[PDB]
Parts: sequence; C-alpha cells; structure tokens
Amino acid sequence: MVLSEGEWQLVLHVWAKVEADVAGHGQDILIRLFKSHPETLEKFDRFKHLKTEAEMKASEDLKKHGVTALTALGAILKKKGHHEAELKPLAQSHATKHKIPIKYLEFISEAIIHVLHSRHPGNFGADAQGAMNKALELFRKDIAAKYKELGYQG
Ligand code: HEM
Repeated sequence: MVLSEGEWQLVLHVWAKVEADVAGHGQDILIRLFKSHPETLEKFDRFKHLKTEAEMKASEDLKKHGVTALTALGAILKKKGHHEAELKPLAQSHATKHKIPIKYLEFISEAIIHVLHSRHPGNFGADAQGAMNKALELFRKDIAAKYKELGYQG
C-alpha cells in the first residue's frame, strides 16, 4: 500500500502527542494488550509471571520494554513508508528469536489504536484513526513479507 502525505500527516501529528510521554503510553498499551489477549504475555520470559494489572503497572522492566518498543515504532513511522532498513533487524529477531506471529502484531495494533483513542480523542478522530490503521497495516504487511523471506510463518 501507499499512504498519501496527508495520511502520514495525521499519523505523525498524534504520534508527536504520544512522544510527550513515551513511557506512560508504552505502559498503557502493553497492559491493554496483556489484559485483552493474555496469551501474548507468555512470550515475555521476563514478565510472564505478572498476575495483575497492578503488578504490571509496577514493573520497571515492563515499562522499559514499552519505551524500547514504542521508540522503534516511532522511528519506523517517521520514515513514512521508507523503512526497509529499520524493518530488517526487527523482522529477524521477531521471527527467529522471539517467534511473534502476525496475529499478535495485529493484537498490539488494536491496543495502540485503543489507547490513542482514549488519550487523544481530539487528535484521533475518524480520519486520523483510519490513517494510523493504514500505517500499521503497512507495517504488518511489510513485516509479514520479511518473515516469509526469513523462513517463518506465512
Ligand atoms: C508495534 C510492534 C512492535 C515493535 C515495534 C516491537 C519492538 C521491539 C524491539 C525494538 C525490541 C528489542 C530488540 C529486539 O529484540 O528486536 C523487542 C523485543 C521483544 N519484543 Fe517486540 N515489538 C513489537 C510487537 C511485539 C509483540 C506483539 C510481542 C509479543 C506478543 C513482541 C515480543 C517481544 C519480545 C519477547 C521481545 C524481547 C523482550 C525482552 O527480552 O527484553 N513484540 N520488540
């Protein structure tokens, strides 16, 4: 696919709001993913044992990870579709070290869209949500093609 510049604008405008507090958004998003789809928590050997949302909130490791993951996602979105390089090392570790199915990336995309909608309703109207979804669909589609070249899934 290909986003127009206007769509990229809508995506990078609400992302700039996220960047005002990356660690808070990363906690909200990972907790929303683990509460909605608890099977995803099992992929993390580091926090797998967390039993409640309070324990998740208080975990520093979980918060660090959230920052690591959002930061990488932000660096990809800022590329505006020219992210080949960035995607490479990311697709490799997720396909052969962590083993993250495409379905899980869909789950976190849904968690990202849920939190942005809750926190930033003014900058996340229907058109901006359609654009963000488009950008994540692109990210998934390109990672899915990379997984296949690498020998994993699809
Ligand atoms: C927006 C999508 C995502 C981004 C941008 C992302 C980004 C990252 C980055 C940059 C790292 C550290 C370097 C590396 O290992 O490659 C990481 C590690 C990891 N990610 Fe992902 N990730 C995403 C989605 C997921 C999902 C959906 C899962 C699990 C259901 C997953 C599981 C993990 C695991 C298990 C590690 C290792 C954690 C630890 O050992 O520190 N990732 N991810």
